Amino acid sequence: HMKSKLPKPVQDLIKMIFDVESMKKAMVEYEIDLQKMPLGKLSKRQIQAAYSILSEVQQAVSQGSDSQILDLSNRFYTLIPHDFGMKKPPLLNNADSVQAKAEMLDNLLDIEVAYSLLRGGSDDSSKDPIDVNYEKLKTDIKVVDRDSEEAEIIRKYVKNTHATTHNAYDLEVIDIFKIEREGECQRYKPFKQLHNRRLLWHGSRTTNFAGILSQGLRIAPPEAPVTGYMFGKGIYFADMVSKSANYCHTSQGDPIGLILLGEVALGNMYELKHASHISKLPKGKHSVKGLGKTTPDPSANISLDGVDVPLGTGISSGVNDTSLLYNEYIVYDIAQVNLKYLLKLKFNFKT
Ligand SMILES: NC(=O)c1cccc2[nH]c(C(=O)N3CCNCC3)nc12
Repeated sequence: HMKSKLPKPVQDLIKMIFDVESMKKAMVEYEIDLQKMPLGKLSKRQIQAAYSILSEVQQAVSQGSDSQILDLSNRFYTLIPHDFGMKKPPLLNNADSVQAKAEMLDNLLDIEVAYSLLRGGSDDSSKDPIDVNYEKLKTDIKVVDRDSEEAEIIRKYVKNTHATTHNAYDLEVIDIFKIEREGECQRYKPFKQLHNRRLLWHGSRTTNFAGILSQGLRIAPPEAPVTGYMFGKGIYFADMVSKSANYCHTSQGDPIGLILLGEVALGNMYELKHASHISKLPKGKHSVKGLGKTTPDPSANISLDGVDVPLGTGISSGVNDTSLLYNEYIVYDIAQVNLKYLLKLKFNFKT
């Protein structure tokens, strides 16, 4: 092929995010039987069906037996086949089982999106598949320059917002990308001047990123158990990098991961200290803020292109009986997000 004029870091990202082996590795992390549910047989409507049964299991857990649960648990396993041999699989009987399986389903939705891009489209060997797969993302991706001012600001956000309680690892920023999803800026125009616009982190495993870049960040579908997510079905962001970095699910067997910096239009925040599973905000509120014990120093806020960047080192927030060690941010309409950056990070595990 003609060999691709994309910059090296961008070609590496495309390799990373369309890796079919990482998709399969992720599936077997979730205990899915690839003999019975291979990558190419994944489909939205099976994932959707599974979501509803999970919501049934949610229903039975909300209202309390271990015999009247069994059937609901088993129906779940009927829809997404797991790998337990001649088995009896573990019973899905508690709220943690519901969270776990809804996190998995999230991730299969995204893997299905990624694979259907690979398997939709045309086949032309004289083009570089790197270039081809780049187009499938409908996203402009540029390398940000190590000496630029935006790079300085970003690396400082990373440097100052790593929580002491996440010191099992640290982070090097390998590459910084400026990104522009096709049509997102149009989607965002209603919110482009809203008060309380913040630049914030969103972490995800790297197998989600083709989906994230083609579709944007999304809300979990109506079928999904709202109980599966602490503040219900929104898009979750953090102001401490390590908090969002933990959701990369990197480790000593895959130390490289990807994290986002989106501009998020929070406006009038509904502030909450504990788990609250809602599907609409109260009238007048635009977002939820889960109140952390620690917060970036509000005195060190700093503007990058007229959007506040909360990059001060963590101080006490003043909040007393909160469930959350760190702030957390949720919006319930996808048009309130404009993705701006993507970092590739190297995690040094000190263990
Ligand atoms: N994705 C994040 O970086 C993130 C940041 C702050 C709070 C969060 N809470 C969650 C969260 O629990 N999720 C659960 C299932 N997948 C969507 C994300 N993710 C985050």
